Amino acid sequence: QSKPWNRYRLPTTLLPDSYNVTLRPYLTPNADGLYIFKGKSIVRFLCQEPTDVIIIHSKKLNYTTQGHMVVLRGVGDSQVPEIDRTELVELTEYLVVHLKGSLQPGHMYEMESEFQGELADDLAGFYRSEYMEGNVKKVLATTQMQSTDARKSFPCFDEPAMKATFNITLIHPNNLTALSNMPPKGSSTPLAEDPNWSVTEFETTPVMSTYLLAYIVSEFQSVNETAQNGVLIRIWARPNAIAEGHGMYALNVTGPILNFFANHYNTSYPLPKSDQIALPDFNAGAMENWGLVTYRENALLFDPQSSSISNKERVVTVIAHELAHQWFGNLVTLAWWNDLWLNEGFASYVEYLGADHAEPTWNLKDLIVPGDVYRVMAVDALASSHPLTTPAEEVNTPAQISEMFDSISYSKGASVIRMLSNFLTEDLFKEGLASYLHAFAYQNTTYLDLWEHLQKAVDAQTSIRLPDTVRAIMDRWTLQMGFPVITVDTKTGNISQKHFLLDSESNVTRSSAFDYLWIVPISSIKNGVMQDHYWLRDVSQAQNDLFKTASDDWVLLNVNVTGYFQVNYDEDNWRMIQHQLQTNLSVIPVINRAQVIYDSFNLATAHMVPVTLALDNTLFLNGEKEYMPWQAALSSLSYFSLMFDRSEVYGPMKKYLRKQVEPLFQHFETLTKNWTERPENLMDQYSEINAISTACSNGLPQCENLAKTLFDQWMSDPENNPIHPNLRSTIYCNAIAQGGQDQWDFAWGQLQQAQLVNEADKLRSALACSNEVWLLNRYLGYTLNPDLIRKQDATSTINSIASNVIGQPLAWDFVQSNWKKLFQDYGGGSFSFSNLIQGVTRRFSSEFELQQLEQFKKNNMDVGFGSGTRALEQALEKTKANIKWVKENKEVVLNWFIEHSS
Ligand SMILES: *[C@@H]1O[C@H](CO)[C@@H](O[C@@H]2O[C@H](CO)[C@@H](O[C@@H]3O[C@H](CO)[C@@H](O)[C@H](O)[C@H]3NC(C)=O)[C@H](O)[C@H]2NC(C)=O)[C@H](O)[C@H]1NC(C)=O
Ligand SMILES: *[C@@H]1O[C@H](CO)[C@@H](O[C@@H]2O[C@H](CO)[C@@H](O[C@@H]3O[C@H](CO)[C@@H](O)[C@H](O)[C@H]3NC(C)=O)[C@H](O)[C@H]2NC(C)=O)[C@H](O)[C@H]1NC(C)=O
Ligand SMILES: *[C@@H]1O[C@H](CO)[C@@H](O[C@@H]2O[C@H](CO)[C@@H](O[C@@H]3O[C@H](CO)[C@@H](O)[C@H](O)[C@H]3NC(C)=O)[C@H](O)[C@H]2NC(C)=O)[C@H](O)[C@H]1NC(C)=O
Ligand SMILES: *[C@@H]1O[C@H](CO)[C@@H](O[C@@H]2O[C@H](CO)[C@@H](O)[C@H](O)[C@H]2NC(C)=O)[C@H](O)[C@H]1NC(C)=O
Ligand SMILES: *[C@@H]1O[C@H](CO)[C@@H](O[C@@H]2O[C@H](CO)[C@@H](O)[C@H](O)[C@H]2NC(C)=O)[C@H](O)[C@H]1NC(C)=O
Ligand SMILES: *[C@@H]1O[C@H](CO)[C@@H](O[C@@H]2O[C@H](CO)[C@@H](O)[C@H](O)[C@H]2NC(C)=O)[C@H](O)[C@H]1NC(C)=O
Ligand SMILES: *[C@@H]1O[C@H](CO)[C@@H](O[C@@H]2O[C@H](CO)[C@@H](O)[C@H](O)[C@H]2NC(C)=O)[C@H](O)[C@H]1NC(C)=O
Ligand SMILES: *[C@@H]1O[C@H](CO)[C@@H](O[C@@H]2O[C@H](CO)[C@@H](O)[C@H](O)[C@H]2NC(C)=O)[C@H](O)[C@H]1NC(C)=O
Ligand SMILES: *[C@@H]1O[C@H](CO)[C@@H](O[C@@H]2O[C@H](CO)[C@@H](O)[C@H](O)[C@H]2NC(C)=O)[C@H](O)[C@H]1NC(C)=O
Ligand SMILES: *[C@@H]1O[C@H](CO)[C@@H](O)[C@H](O)[C@H]1NC(C)=O
Ligand SMILES: *[C@@H]1O[C@H](CO)[C@@H](O)[C@H](O)[C@H]1NC(C)=O
Ligand SMILES: N[C@@H](CC(=O)O)C(=O)O
Ligand SMILES: [Zn+2]
Repeated sequence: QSKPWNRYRLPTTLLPDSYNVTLRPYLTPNADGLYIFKGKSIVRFLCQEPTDVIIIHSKKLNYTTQGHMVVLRGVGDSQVPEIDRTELVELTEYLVVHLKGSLQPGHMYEMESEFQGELADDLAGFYRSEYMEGNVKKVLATTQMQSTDARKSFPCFDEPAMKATFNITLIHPNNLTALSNMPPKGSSTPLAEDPNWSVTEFETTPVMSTYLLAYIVSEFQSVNETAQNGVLIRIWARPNAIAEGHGMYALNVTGPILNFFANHYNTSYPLPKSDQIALPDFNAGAMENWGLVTYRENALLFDPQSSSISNKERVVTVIAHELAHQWFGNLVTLAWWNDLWLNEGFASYVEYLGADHAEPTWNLKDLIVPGDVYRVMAVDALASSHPLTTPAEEVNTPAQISEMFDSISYSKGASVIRMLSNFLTEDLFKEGLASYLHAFAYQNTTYLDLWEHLQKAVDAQTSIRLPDTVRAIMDRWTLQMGFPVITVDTKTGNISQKHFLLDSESNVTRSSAFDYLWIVPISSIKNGVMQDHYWLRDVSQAQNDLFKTASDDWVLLNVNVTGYFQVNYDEDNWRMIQHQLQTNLSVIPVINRAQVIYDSFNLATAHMVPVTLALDNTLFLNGEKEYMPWQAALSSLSYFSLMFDRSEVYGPMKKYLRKQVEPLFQHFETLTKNWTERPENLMDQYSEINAISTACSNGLPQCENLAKTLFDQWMSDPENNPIHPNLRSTIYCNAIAQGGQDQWDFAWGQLQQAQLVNEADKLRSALACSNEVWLLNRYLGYTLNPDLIRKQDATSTINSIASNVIGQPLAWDFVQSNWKKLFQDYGGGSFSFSNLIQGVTRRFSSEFELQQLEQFKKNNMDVGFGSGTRALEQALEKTKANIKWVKENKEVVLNWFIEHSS
């Protein structure tokens, strides 16, 4: 029998009731350069089953407790056994307390410890974050427990189902503010031992998981609102950020979002207050700590003067995402990390709903389709994908837990939950969701519990009828990887499903309990009129007259792409859809206008339609005003540009795209009143952004003229930038491309003096658009200078230069030559050799370029490749796939573009 302290999962013999935790960060280094924090904790736990060992999580903590590493007491009049010894077991991250007798069922115990750890700049546990305010380097103390780092801050039963209440106290410099999950109990009091420090106690948390604790000590300030029901809302940030008003947008949307969710969930916001804090360089992006949500600055803050509308959209949706969790995930918590997909999937879906409430004119709900659905299908249409579900007993180690946090969990999770709500109807979905939240509040669940409560709601009504149980249906979508292509022969109405793979030669080796058959909800529209809903059962082939069509009629499946699948038709039906989009595109919903483009390019990749059919599906775009279908085209074609932009194919490609986008350019020229005023709603603003991007990058002279005029205007008056933030990336890029060292040097100056990261990013990126070899090389020569280019930006800047057809060889030459610099920067901060390699080799599509990559590899005899080792193999493999794709497609594609470019 194995010793329990060598098992990764905690015993269930002991369960925590409540913790006191007092943490004291020292924000002044100890002069060997070391920052520490000190802590003291008491955990009260209950014995469920007799045991003579206490096993609790501890990670990178030194114990200074008097006697053993802990002191153990009985609660009330319980006796306690004597401690034999305490030991730390590093591998399974345990503090192990061996006793001289057994704890007794039903008795409670208190275990007290004193400890310290490094306050490292490592974004894990209780950690430090360094940033600049004017001349001074500032340091704050903050937390990130997700997933298994609570134990790095204090000893705890660090699994999500083992919930307890927490009484947090912070000891901090008396001029800093302390924040935690809950409000402070009252005013801070001086630390008696040293009144330069103050003590801030917080109110007891609800019963909650350790991974959701947070506590922060900083100089931060806030903007505030008190909601109608007394809930205090604050946005926290650097003093200078607050004074500039950068917190206002987040404050604006937070109250409406909380309101939306309380109603959506049929459950009151379960806390007295809501803090959200913008942290500089918080690399984890955001974290849903209950009552104190952390964000990277650029995710939470918004500067109206310099920020694009896409920035605004990022803020409202990330807020909606994190706040969603304040019920789903935090109030009701998934019992184990194998079900992370339900938590993160759910939030990734409802973030659109919450944000839509905040910005109801923006049509934000549509964006899940490009943003999650088609995004994740790119990776879920591979043989190397994996099911949403993982057996709980395969997920044990902190590394295994971290692997749960991927595209499949978030984006496919979101996609399938969205499908589920749609086929249930939202009213029904909300009923079951409410039922589930009420039943399990302050406890833990599996995804089976949600299905069960949804089934209850289905069973409690007569209007929605399903072909099987909620569980049986969702099993198809959760227990096996991938999704089907649904193919329709409209001559007969025969409809079929098969597991969709982009690589039609791929072998799937992952077996499925269902033989890769799904139970598929299929909506359809015929001649622009909604049809009865249909379910495809778990069969390869079926027939329904719903999908049978006359010779003039057309049918289209999966309205708004609510279903997690792609659709193919016979060629005749494709043509009728094409004629429709040619003649009155309004008849087909805008999302489906995009779908036709998305699906057909994937189908073409998979050899299920010819590539010319996918291209034909772009022909209608010359009359398309809306964002999504154009985005579908541009996303699908970016690979074509990547493969062909050094080839004879490019001329006709540019020409075709100029033809298509010109009318849209003209449309916006008039609509915007000579570009003086942006379109009102988000989608049209996005469409304008892309139309100007597409026009300019494909050499529409009108756009080229506009870019030069605005950049000239800016250069004559540097303090008054005349370019609207929406348009900056294109206008900067195109204008530097047309210009020489005057435009480049000016933008360089602007970059050096930029105070905002997103404006800096745009400049850095546009600078790569120069058409002068000497400028691009000189620029490369800067990328390794941390005085001129931030290290964290070096590989990014190199990639942007690689992106320039002219900068391709220069960047490639630069990376090969300075490869001897992994052994400066696999020790001096990561880099991402991996993302650098992929970017610079992305274009490679010939035998000759492969012979080059192979020759570059023969620097194996030392330095190696670091964190980018594996991505070098991927480059070699991707190049082979590129060589084969270009040989298959070059002739067909060239002659299509020639034929259609006038
Ligand atoms: C976890 O932390 C809690 C908060 O500090 C502890 O509860 C507090 O204990 C204090 C002292 O033990 C009590 O404060 C005062 O102490 C004097 C001692 O001179 C007592 O007479 C009084 O009971 C008390 N004064 C008042 C006005 O109540 C607090 O009562 C008490 N705070 C509470 C209950 O909210 C917990 O004991 C601690 N848990 C463990 C297991 O140690
Ligand atoms: C938790 O305890 C650890 C083990 O006791 C500490 O790790 C040790 O830190 C020591 C002091 O910081 C290091 O010892 C030496 O430090 C002196 C001056 O401080 C130097 O002369 C030496 O260069 C250095 N020793 C060596 C061998 O280079 C130890 O390196 C180190 N020991 C281990 C086993 O890691 C932690 O610092 C302590 N952490 C906290 C937060 O309290
Ligand atoms: C948080 O919400 C606030 C209230 O809704 C917004 O405050 C609004 O800012 C708008 C943009 O600055 C102002 O609109 C126009 O501002 C120009 C300034 O020169 C004026 O010409 C217009 O008269 C004015 N619009 C109208 C309709 O009068 C609003 O004045 C102002 N609204 C209110 C109620 O104060 C914030 O913009 C918003 N913060 C963010 C970052 O979105
Ligand atoms: C954290 O603080 C809370 C609130 O003061 C403590 O809750 C008290 O628990 C004691 C003994 O368990 C009860 O007699 C009181 O009724 C509780 N008060 C409330 C309002 O619930 C809790 O015990 C503290 N946790 C620890 C570990 O000491
Ligand atoms: C909190 O108090 C400390 C010490 O009085 C201040 O920290 C000093 O700030 C000055 C700039 O005014 C720096 O030159 C010193 O090096 C800082 N000392 C340390 C140890 O960092 C701090 O500015 C005060 N903060 C607030 C918000 O009042
Ligand atoms: C949760 O939903 C319930 C049930 O739909 C809400 O209760 C209804 O509230 C309306 C408000 O006018 C009443 O007319 C209905 O009669 C109520 N129905 C029942 C069964 O009580 C309830 O308000 C919601 N609760 C929260 C906290 O959001
Ligand atoms: C994990 O959640 C389950 C519920 O899904 C908790 O079990 C419930 O506990 C409450 C309060 O003791 C009881 O009223 C219910 O009868 C229980 N339901 C069950 C056992 O199915 C369970 O306590 C949680 N696990 C931990 C370790 O806290
Ligand atoms: C549509 O599906 C039907 C089957 O449901 C196919 O018709 C069958 O084809 C086989 C060919 O060997 C015949 O032996 C069966 O008797 C046919 N069943 C009939 C006519 O009811 C038909 O080929 C399919 N058409 C397609 C996919 O275009
Ligand atoms: C397909 O999605 C579109 C949005 O792209 C939906 O259109 C919205 O419909 C709701 C209610 O019908 C309106 O409140 C919105 O104003 C509509 N927006 C637009 C831009 O039309 C449409 O309802 C969806 N279709 C189906 C069948 O679900
Ligand atoms: C998969 O197996 C078949 C052998 O029948 C082969 O066509 C193919 O080359 C194998 N591997 C891949 C990646 O296609
Ligand atoms: C195109 O169809 C839309 C909606 O289906 C309709 O309202 C409009 O009249 C049609 N336009 C023309 C020119 O027929
Ligand atoms: N739970 C977090 C993960 C993290 O903080 O990295 C998110 O999905 O934003
Ligand atoms: Zn999340």
